[PDB]
Amino acid sequence: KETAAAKFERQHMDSSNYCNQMMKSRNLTKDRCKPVNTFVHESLADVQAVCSQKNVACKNGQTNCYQSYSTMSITDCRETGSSKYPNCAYKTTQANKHIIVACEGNPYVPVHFDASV
Repeated sequence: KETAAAKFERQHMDSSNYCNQMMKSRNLTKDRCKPVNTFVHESLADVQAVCSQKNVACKNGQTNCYQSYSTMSITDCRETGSSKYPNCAYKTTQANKHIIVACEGNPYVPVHFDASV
């Protein structure tokens, strides 16, 4: 099956409409309407480099989270009120914020998007 890192790229990388395209193309409206999702509009290498940046606590209490030194452009997709499966409707939203990701493996790469700050 896909690796967790591969899953992170599919669900979160991308180098109130835009979302509808993306939540679909990335297979996040497949079995459910995935309620919220952040896509990061920066380079793969940029986002991978965050694994060597500011070490911070993960929301689940694990210690393998990292926060980006620079702000990063990202899109938050949230699911509107009338949106129901399988016509998942999304509110595109745009920010420039630090991202936080959990990293694992050798090589040490992102495997979960934790938060943006």
